[PDB]
Amino acid sequence: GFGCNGPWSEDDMKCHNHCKSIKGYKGGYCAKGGFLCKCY
Amino acid sequence: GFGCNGPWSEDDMKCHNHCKSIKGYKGGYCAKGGFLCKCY
Amino acid sequence: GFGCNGPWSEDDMKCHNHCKSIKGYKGGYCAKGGFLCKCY
Amino acid sequence: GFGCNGPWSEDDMKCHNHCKSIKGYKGGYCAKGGFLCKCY
Amino acid sequence: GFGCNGPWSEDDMKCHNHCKSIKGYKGGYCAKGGFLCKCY
Amino acid sequence: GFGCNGPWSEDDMKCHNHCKSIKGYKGGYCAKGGFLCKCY
Amino acid sequence: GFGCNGPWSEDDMKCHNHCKSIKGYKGGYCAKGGFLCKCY
Amino acid sequence: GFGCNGPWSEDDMKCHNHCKSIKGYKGGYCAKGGFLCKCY
Amino acid sequence: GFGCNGPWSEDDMKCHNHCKSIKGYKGGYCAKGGFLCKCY
Amino acid sequence: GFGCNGPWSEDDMKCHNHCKSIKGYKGGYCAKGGFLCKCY
Amino acid sequence: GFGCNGPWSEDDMKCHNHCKSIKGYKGGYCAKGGFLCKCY
Amino acid sequence: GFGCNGPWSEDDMKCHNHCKSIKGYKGGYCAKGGFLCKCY
Amino acid sequence: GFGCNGPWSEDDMKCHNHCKSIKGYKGGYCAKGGFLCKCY
Amino acid sequence: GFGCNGPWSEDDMKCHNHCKSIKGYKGGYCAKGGFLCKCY
Amino acid sequence: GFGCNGPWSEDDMKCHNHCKSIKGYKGGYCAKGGFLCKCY
Amino acid sequence: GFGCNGPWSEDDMKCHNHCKSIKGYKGGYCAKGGFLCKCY
Amino acid sequence: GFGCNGPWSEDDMKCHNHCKSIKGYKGGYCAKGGFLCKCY
Amino acid sequence: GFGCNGPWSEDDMKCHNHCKSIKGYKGGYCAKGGFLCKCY
Amino acid sequence: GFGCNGPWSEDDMKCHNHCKSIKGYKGGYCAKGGFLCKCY
Amino acid sequence: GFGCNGPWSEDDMKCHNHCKSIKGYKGGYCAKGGFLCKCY
Amino acid sequence: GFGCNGPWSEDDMKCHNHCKSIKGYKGGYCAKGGFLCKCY
Amino acid sequence: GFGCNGPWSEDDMKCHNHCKSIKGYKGGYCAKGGFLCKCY
Amino acid sequence: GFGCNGPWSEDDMKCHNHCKSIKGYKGGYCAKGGFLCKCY
Amino acid sequence: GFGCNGPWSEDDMKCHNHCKSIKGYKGGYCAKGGFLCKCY
Amino acid sequence: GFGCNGPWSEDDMKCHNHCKSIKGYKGGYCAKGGFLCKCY
Amino acid sequence: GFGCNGPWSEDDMKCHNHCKSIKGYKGGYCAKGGFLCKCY
Amino acid sequence: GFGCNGPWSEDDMKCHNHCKSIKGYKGGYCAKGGFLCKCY
Amino acid sequence: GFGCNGPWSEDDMKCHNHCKSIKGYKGGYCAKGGFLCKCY
Amino acid sequence: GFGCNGPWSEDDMKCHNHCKSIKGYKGGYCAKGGFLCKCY
Amino acid sequence: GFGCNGPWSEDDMKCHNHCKSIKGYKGGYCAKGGFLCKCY
Amino acid sequence: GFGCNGPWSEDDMKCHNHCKSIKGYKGGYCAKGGFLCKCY
Amino acid sequence: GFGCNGPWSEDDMKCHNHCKSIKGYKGGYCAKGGFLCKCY
Amino acid sequence: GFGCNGPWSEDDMKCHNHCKSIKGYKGGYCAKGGFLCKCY
Amino acid sequence: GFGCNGPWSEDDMKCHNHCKSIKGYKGGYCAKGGFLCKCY
Amino acid sequence: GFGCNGPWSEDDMKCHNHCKSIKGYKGGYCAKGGFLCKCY
Amino acid sequence: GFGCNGPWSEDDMKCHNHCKSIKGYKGGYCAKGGFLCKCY
Amino acid sequence: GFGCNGPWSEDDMKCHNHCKSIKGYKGGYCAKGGFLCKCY
Amino acid sequence: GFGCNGPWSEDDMKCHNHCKSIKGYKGGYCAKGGFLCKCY
Amino acid sequence: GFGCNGPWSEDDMKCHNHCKSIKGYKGGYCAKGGFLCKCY
Amino acid sequence: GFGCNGPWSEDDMKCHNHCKSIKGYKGGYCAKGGFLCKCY
Amino acid sequence: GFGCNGPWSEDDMKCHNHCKSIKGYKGGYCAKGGFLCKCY
Amino acid sequence: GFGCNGPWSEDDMKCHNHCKSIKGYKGGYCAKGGFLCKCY
Repeated sequence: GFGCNGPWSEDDMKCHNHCKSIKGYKGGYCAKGGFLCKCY
Repeated sequence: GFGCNGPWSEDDMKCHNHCKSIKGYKGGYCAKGGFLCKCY
Repeated sequence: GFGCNGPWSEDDMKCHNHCKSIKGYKGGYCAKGGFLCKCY
Repeated sequence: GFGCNGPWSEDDMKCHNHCKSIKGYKGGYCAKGGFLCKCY
Repeated sequence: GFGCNGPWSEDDMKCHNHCKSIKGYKGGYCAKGGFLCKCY
Repeated sequence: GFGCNGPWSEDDMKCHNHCKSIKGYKGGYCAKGGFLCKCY
Repeated sequence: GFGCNGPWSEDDMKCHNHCKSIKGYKGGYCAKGGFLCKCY
Repeated sequence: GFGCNGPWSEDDMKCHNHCKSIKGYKGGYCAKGGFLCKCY
Repeated sequence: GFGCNGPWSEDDMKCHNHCKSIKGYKGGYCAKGGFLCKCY
Repeated sequence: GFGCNGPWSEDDMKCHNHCKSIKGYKGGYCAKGGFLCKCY
Repeated sequence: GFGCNGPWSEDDMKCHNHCKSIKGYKGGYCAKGGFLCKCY
Repeated sequence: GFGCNGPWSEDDMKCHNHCKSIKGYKGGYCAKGGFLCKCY
Repeated sequence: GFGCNGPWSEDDMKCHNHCKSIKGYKGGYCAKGGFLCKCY
Repeated sequence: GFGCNGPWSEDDMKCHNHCKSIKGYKGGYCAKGGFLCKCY
Repeated sequence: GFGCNGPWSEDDMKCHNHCKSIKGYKGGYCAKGGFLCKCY
Repeated sequence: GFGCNGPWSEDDMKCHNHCKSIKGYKGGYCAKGGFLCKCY
Repeated sequence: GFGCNGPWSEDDMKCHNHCKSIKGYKGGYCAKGGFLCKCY
Repeated sequence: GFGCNGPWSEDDMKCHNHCKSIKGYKGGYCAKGGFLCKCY
Repeated sequence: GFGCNGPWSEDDMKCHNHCKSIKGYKGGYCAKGGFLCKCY
Repeated sequence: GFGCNGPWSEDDMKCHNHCKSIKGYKGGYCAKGGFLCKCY
Repeated sequence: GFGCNGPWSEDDMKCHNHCKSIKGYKGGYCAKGGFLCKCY
Repeated sequence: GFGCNGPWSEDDMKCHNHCKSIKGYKGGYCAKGGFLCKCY
Repeated sequence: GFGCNGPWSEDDMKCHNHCKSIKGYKGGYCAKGGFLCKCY
Repeated sequence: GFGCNGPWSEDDMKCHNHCKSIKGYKGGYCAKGGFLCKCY
Repeated sequence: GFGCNGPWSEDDMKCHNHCKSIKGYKGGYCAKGGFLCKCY
Repeated sequence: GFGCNGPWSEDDMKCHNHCKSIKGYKGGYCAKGGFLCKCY
Repeated sequence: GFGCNGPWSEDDMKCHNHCKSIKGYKGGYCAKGGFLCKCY
Repeated sequence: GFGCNGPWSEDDMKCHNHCKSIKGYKGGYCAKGGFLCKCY
Repeated sequence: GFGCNGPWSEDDMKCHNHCKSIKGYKGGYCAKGGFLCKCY
Repeated sequence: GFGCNGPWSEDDMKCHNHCKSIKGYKGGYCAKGGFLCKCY
Repeated sequence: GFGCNGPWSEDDMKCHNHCKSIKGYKGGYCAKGGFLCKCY
Repeated sequence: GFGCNGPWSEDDMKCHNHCKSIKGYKGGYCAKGGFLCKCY
Repeated sequence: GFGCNGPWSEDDMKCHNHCKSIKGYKGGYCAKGGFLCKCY
Repeated sequence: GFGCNGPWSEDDMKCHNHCKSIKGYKGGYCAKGGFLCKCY
Repeated sequence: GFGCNGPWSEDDMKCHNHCKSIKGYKGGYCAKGGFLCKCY
Repeated sequence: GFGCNGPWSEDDMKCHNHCKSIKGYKGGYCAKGGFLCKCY
Repeated sequence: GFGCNGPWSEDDMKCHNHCKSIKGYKGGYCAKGGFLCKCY
Repeated sequence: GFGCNGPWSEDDMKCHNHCKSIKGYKGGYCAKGGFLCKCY
Repeated sequence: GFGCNGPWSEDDMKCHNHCKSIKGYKGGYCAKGGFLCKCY
Repeated sequence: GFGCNGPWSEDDMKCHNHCKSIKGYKGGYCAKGGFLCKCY
Repeated sequence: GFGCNGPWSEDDMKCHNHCKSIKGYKGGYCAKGGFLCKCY
Repeated sequence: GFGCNGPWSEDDMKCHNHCKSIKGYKGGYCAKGGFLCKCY
C-alpha cells in the first residue's frame, strides 16, 4: 500500500510522505521488492 | 484477494486492515508481485 | 523513491541527480538492494 | 546508476565505459555490493 | 522464460525440468535476479 | 515485446526463439523486470 | 499508447517500431508495468 | 525456487522446510544471492 | 531465513532474536555472506 | 546485524555506536568477515 | 563487469575468457571481493 | 571462477574438478582470499 | 573448502569432521592462511 | 568501520586519514584481518 | 578450529578453554602459524 | 592467545600484562615462535 | 592501505611504488602480517 | 610484493624469478618473515 | 619458495623434490630460518 | 621438515618417529639449528 | 614485547631504546631466540 | 510398494520420488525382480 | 495378506508398516510375485 | 477359499490363520494370482 | 522404469528413446539386471 | 494365449502341447515373463 | 482390450487374431501383466 | 511349464521331479530366466 | 529349485542349507546365472 | 533393447540383424553383461 | 547370440556347431567374455 | 547367498559384513562370477 | 561389492570413493577379475 | 564350450576329460583367457 | 573403470579418451591385468 | 582346471595340493599365463 | 585398446593395422605385457 | 599360488609372508614369470 | 600378433610359419620380450 | 612384490620407497629379471 | 618357439630335444636372451 | 624403473630423458643387466 506497487508504483512519493508524517521516522521506501511501504 | 489485484488494486488499505484485524500482525502487503494479501 | 525501484528502475540517473542537488553530497545510489535512494 | 543494479544488473559494460569517459580513470566497477558505479 | 518471472514466479518446476533435459545438470534456478532460467 | 509482459507473460519461448534467430546469441530473457526481451 | 496496454497489449511491435522511427533510439518497451511506451 | 526469490522472498521458512523434508538435512538457505534453495 | 537476505535484509534483529530464544546461544548473525542465520 | 552486512554495509557507524552505548566497551567492528557486530 | 557480480555471479568464465583474450595474461578472477574482473 | 566466490562460495567441488583435469595436480583451493581457483 | 573460508569460516568443525571421516587421520585445520582444509 | 571491510574495502585511505586526524597517531591500518581500523 | 583463525581469530580463549577441558592439558595455543588449536 | 599471534600480534602488551597479573611471574613473552603466551 | 590487504592484496606494487616516492626509502612491504604498508 | 604474502603466499616463484632477472643474483626468498621479496 | 614458509610450512616435499632435481644433492631443508629452500 | 621447524617446532616426536621408521636408526634430531630432521 | 618478534621484528631499535630508558642498563637485545626483550 | 509391482508396474515415478526424499540418493528402481523400491 | 494382492495391490504401506512393526526389520515387500508380504 | 478371492479378497488374514492352524506351516498366501490359499 | 522391467520389458525402445531425449546421450540400456534405465 | 497368463496360468500344459503339435518344434514355454507362448 | 483382461480373459485368441490382421505382425499377447493387447 | 513361472513359481520341485522321471537326466531347473523347465 | 530363482530369489539360505545337508559338501550357490542350486 | 535382455533374451538374432542393417557393421552382440545391443 | 550368453549360456554347443557349419572354420567359442560367438 | 546374485546383486555389504563376522577374514566378495559369497 | 560386478559393473565410482575414504590410497579398481574392490 | 566359461566355469574337469577322450591328447585347458577348451 | 573391465572391456577407447582429457597425458591403457585405467 | 582360472583363480592351493598328490612332484603352479595347472 | 587385452586379445591384427595406418610406422605390438598398443 | 598370478597379482605380500614363515628364508618372489611363489 | 602373446602364447609355431611364408626369411621369433613376431 | 612384476610393472616407486625405508639404501630395482624388489 | 619363452619357459628340454632331432646338431639353447631356439 | 625393464624395455628414451632432467647429468642407461636406470 501507500503507493508501493512494484512496477505500477506512481511517482507521488506517497510512501515517503506517509512515513515522514509519523513521528520518529525521516522517510520510507518500498521494501519486500517494491510492495511494502516501510519506514526508516 | 483483499484488494491485492496488481495494477487494478485500489488504495483501500483492505489488505492492511484485514491483516491488522488478526491478532499478532502489524499489517499486510500485496506479495506475489501485487496479487496475494500477506500479513506481516 | 527517486527512481530506485529494483529491476523496474528506469535508467535516468534520477537518484544520482537528486542527491547531487542537495548540498554536501557528490552523488547517490540505490541502497537497500536497489530500493532506497541514498546520498553519499 | 550506470547499470549497477545488483542481481538485475545487465552485462552492458555501462559503468566501465562511463568511468573510462572521465580522464584519469582506467575503468569502473559496481561497489557497495553491486549497486554503486565507482571509478578506479 | 521457463517460469522465471521475478515476483510473479510460481514453483512450477519448468526451469528444473528444462535443465534436467540436458546432460550433466542436476537442476535449475532463476538467475539474473529471478528472470533467467540457469542450469546448475 | 516478444512476449515479455511481466505477470501476463506467456511461456511461449518467443523471446528465446527470437534471440536464437540472431547469430551469436544462445537465447534471451525478459529483462527490465520482465518487460524487455534481451538477448544474451 | 503505441500498443502498450498491459495484459491487453498486442504483439504488434508498435512501441518498438515507433521508438526506432525517432533518431537516437535503438528500440522501445512498455515501461510503467506495461502501460507506457518508453524509448531506449 | 522453494521461496528463494531474492527481495520477493517471503519469511515462510519454505526453503528450510523443504530441505528438512529430505531426511538427513538440517535446513536450507537461499544461495546464489538469494535465488537458489540449498540444503545443508 | 530469519531475515538474513543479503542486501535486502531488514534491521529487524530477527536472526538475533531467534538465536537468543534458543538456550545456550548469545545471539546470531547472517553467515554465508549474509544469507544464513547462524547462532553463536 | 547493526549494519554489519559485508559489502552492503552502510557507513552509518551503527555497529560502533551500538557497541559504545553498552557499558564496558569503547567500540565495535564487523567480525566474521564483515557480518557480525562485535564489541571490543 | 564481465560477470563479476558477487553472490549473483554466474560461473560463465566471462572474466577468465576476457582476460585470456588479452596477450600476456593466463586468466582472470573477481577481485574487490567479487565485483571487479582483474587479469593475472 | 570455478565456484571460488569468497563468503558466497559453495562446497561444489568445481575448483577441485577443474584442477583434477590437469596432469600433476591433486586438488584445488580458493586462493586470493577465496576468489581464485588455484591448483595444488 | 570444507568450511575453510578465511574470515567467513564458521566454527562448525566441518574441516575437522571431514578429516576424521577419512580413516587414519586425527583431524584437520585450515592451512594456506585459512583457505585449505588439510588433514593431519 | 572507517573503510576497513576486508575484500570490499574501497581504496580511499579512509582509515589512515581518520587515524591521522586524531592527535597522537601517525596513521592507521585495518587490523583484525582487515576489519578493524586501528591507529598506530 | 576452536577459534584459531590467524588474523581473524577472536580473543575468545576458545582454544585454551577447549584444551583445558581435556584431562592432562594445562591449555592450548594456535600452532601452525595461528591456524591449528594445539593442546599443551 | 593473549595477543601472541605471530605477525598479526598487536602491540597491546597483552601477554606481558596477563603474565604479570599472575602471582610468581614478572612478565611474559610469545614463545613457540610468537604464538604461545608464556610466563617467565 | 596502499594495497596491503592480507590475502586480498593485489600484486599492483602499490606499497612499493608509494614508498619509493618518498625520498630516503628504497621500497616498501606489507608489515603487520600483510596489512600495513611500511617503507624501508 | 612479488608473491611474498606470508601464509597466503603462492609458490609461484615470482620472487625467485624476479630476483634472477637482476644480474648478480642467484635467486630470492621471502624475508621479513615471509612478506618482503629479497634477492640473494 | 618451494614450500619453505616458516610457521606456515607444510611437509609437502617440494623443497626435497626440487633439490633432488639437481645432480649431487640428496635433499633440501628450509634455511634462512625456515624461508629459503636450500639443497644439501 | 618432519616437524623440525625451529621455534615453531612442536613436541610431537615427529622427527624421532620418522627416523625410527627407517629400520636401523635409533632416532633423530633437528640439526642445522633446528630446521633439518637428521637421523642417527 | 618491545619489538622482539622473531622474523617479524621491525628494525626500530625499540628493545634497545626501552632498555636504555631504564636506569642501570646500557642496552637490550632479543633473547629467547628473538622473542624476549632483555636488558643488559 | 511405491509402484514397484512387477508386470503391473506403471511409470508413475513413485519410487523415484520416494528415493529423492532421502539425502544422497539420485533415484530408485524396482529391485527384487520388479517388486521392491530400491534407492541408488 | 497385508495388502499384497498382485495387480490389485493398494499402495497402502501395509506390508511395509507391518514389517517395520517387528523388531529387526527395515521394511517389507510383496514377494511371490506380489502376493506374499515378506519382511527384509 | 479361505478368503482368497482376487480383487474382492478381504484383509481378514483368513488364509494365513488357516495355514498356521496346520502343523508344519508358518503361514499362507493367495497363490494362483490371488485365488488359491496355499500354505508355506 | 522407462520400460526396463526385466522379463516383462517390451521391445518398444522406451529406455533408449528416453535417454536420447536428454541432449548429450547416445542411448540407454536396462542396467541392474534389466530393471534400471541407464543412459550412456 | 495358449494358457500363458502369468500367475493365472493353468497347469494344462496347453502351450507345450500346442507347440509340439506344430512340425519342427519339440516344445514351448511362456516367454515375455509368462504371457507369450513361444515354441522352441 | 481385445480380450486381455487378466484372470478374466477368455482363450478367444482375440488379441492374437487382431494382431495378425495388421500387416507386419506375427501375433499378439497380453502385456502389462495381462491387460494390454500388444502386437509382436 | 512344469512349475517354471518366474516369480509365481510354487516351490514344489515340480520341474526337478519331472526331469528326474525321464531316463538319462538327474534333475532340472528353470532356464530362460525362470520360465522353461530344462533337464540336465 | 531350493530358492535359486534369479532376481526373485529370497535370502533364505535354502540352497546353502540343502547343500550342507548332503555329506561331503561345504555349501552351495546358485549357478547357471542364479537359477540352479549347485553344491560345492 | 533389440532383444538384449540377459537371461530372458530370445535367440531372435534381433540385435545381430539390427546391427547388420547399419552400414559398416558385421554384426552385434549383447554387451554390458547381456543387456546392451552393441554393433561391431 | 548362438548360445553365447555369459552365465546363462546353455551347454548345447550351439556356437561351436554353428561355426563348424561355416566353411573354413573348425570351431567357435564365446569371445567378448562369453557373449559373442566367434569362429576360429 | 548373502546378496551375491550376479546382475541382480544389491550393494548391501551382506557378503562383506557376513565375512567380517567370522574371525580371521578382512571381508568378502562375490566369487564364481558374482554368485558365491567368498571370504578373503 | 562397491560396484565391482564383473560384466555388470557400472562406472559409478563407488570403489574409488570407498578407497579414497582410507588414508594413503589414491583410488580403487575391481580386482579378482572384476569382482572385488581393491585399493591402490 | 566344454565348460570353459571364464568366471562362471563349473569346476567339473569337463574340458580336461573331453580332451583326454580324444586320442593323441593327455589333457586340456581353457585357453583364450578361460573361454576356449584347448587340448594339449 | 573407464571401460577397463578385462574380457568385458569394449573397444570404445574410453580409457584412452579419459586419459587424454586430462591435459598433459598422451593416452591410457588398462593396467592391473585389464582392470585399471592408467594414464601415461 | 584345479583352480587355475587366471584373474578369477581362488587362493585355495588346489593346483599345488593336486600336484603334491602325484608321486614325484614337489608342487604345482598355474602355467600358460595362469590357466593350466602344471606340476613341477 | 586396439585389441591389446592380454590373454583375451584376439588375433585381429587391430593394433598392427592401426599402427600401420599412421605414417612412419611399420607396425605395432602389445607392450606393457600385452595391454598397450604401441607402434614401432 | 600365494598371490603370484602374473598381471592379476595383488601386492598382498602373501608370497613374501609365506616364505618368511619358513625358517631359513628371507623372503619370496613370483618366479616363472610371475606365476610361482619361490622362496629365497 | 601371430601368436606372440607372452605367457599366453600358444605352441602353434604361428610366428615361425608366418615368417617362413615371407620370401627372404628362414624363421621368426617373439621379440620385444615375447610380444612381437619378428622375422630373421 | 612391491610392484616388480616383469612386463606388467608400473613406475609406481613402491620398490624405491620400500628400500628407502631401510637404513643405508638409496633405492631399489627389480632384480631376478624384473620380479624381485632388490635394494641398492 | 620350441619352448623358448623367456621367464615363462616350461622346463621341458623342448628346444634341446628339437635340436638333437635334426642331424648335424648335438643340442640347442634359447638364444636372443631366451626367446629363440638355436641349435649348436 | 624409468623404462629400464629388460626385454620389455621400450625405445622411448625414458631413462635417458629422466637422467637429463637432473641438472648436471648427460644421460642414462639401463644398468644391472637392463633393469636399473643409472645416470651418467
